[PDB]
Amino acid sequence: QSGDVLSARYEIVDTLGEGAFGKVVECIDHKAGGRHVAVKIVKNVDRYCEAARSEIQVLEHLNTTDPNSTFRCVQMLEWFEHHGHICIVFELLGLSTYDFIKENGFLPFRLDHIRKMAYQICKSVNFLHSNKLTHTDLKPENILFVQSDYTEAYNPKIKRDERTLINPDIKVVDFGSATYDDEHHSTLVSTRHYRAPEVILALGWSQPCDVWSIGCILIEYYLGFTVFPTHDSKEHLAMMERILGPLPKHMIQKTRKRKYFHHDRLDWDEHSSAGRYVSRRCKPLKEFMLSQDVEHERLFDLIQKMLEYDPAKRITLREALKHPFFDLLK
Ligand SMILES: Nc1nccc(-c2c[nH]c3c(Cl)c(Cl)ccc23)n1
Repeated sequence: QSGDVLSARYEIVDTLGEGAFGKVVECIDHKAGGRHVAVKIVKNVDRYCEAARSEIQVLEHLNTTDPNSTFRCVQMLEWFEHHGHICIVFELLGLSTYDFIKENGFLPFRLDHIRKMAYQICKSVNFLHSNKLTHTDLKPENILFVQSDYTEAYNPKIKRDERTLINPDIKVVDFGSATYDDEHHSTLVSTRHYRAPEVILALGWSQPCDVWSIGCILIEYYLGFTVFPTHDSKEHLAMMERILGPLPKHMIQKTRKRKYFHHDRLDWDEHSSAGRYVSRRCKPLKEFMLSQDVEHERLFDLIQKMLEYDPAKRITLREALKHPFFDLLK
């Protein structure tokens, strides 16, 4: 579809992203002096149409409450229909945090940049949480840099070139799954590696599932890889138990996912092949730390609080925003 024109002004010139829903494309705006925008074009299929309409309602709400994007939600500029596809026009951002990492060879982000990003992500999502919303699908692909311009220097530690962002400011995009407190809550939310245990065990969820997702994101920014390299539910839980300890008993008694359990324990053989895989790749959380200095212990203190098993006990983003890890921004 490169070369197509939407609503008589937007010429598609590139693909920015892609998904279940359809695609996001970079367009030239022939009616505003040729400067560039992003456009999400949704598939002409019911479930994606409905999500898109819902996204539009959330964006109108958010953009009216915070017209200047103080809280770092993406700004919708307009929306329209075109060959029965819903099209949402956004301010053009830069690469996703996922793509920047990949482009850098999976080198993790420096801790100073991680502090700034984490702050902005928690500030953004806390704004949602303050307005009776849960995002439900937070992940690095959905956090984008405002500008992804970088400098480059040789790093003798690693013996190769590396890219450092000029400006690490982010925005949160994709409100297609975002859910108000009083609306229907889908059975299964989130992308698997960022999915909270209440979701996996179908106990119901709310704002705390986003906090778990953020915890998972921050680990990835720090390591450059997931700690949950899995595509199977029961295995993902064995990995949790290896990194965080046993699942709380009350969660186990409440769940109807009885296939995952034997007596009141995870039905998991450590000596099986999958057992060896987990034992190889996963280890107690604090063992992933790359240094012992206090900045690192505090990041890890936050992470651990975000990866509390019981959503009732998990840290809230209002509490996260005052965590000591954030003081070097003051
Ligand atoms: N570059 C840019 N600038 C503004 C918005 C977007 C954008 C909004 N939603 C997106 C989704 Cl759901 C994906 Cl998967 C990829 C990009 C976007 N991207």
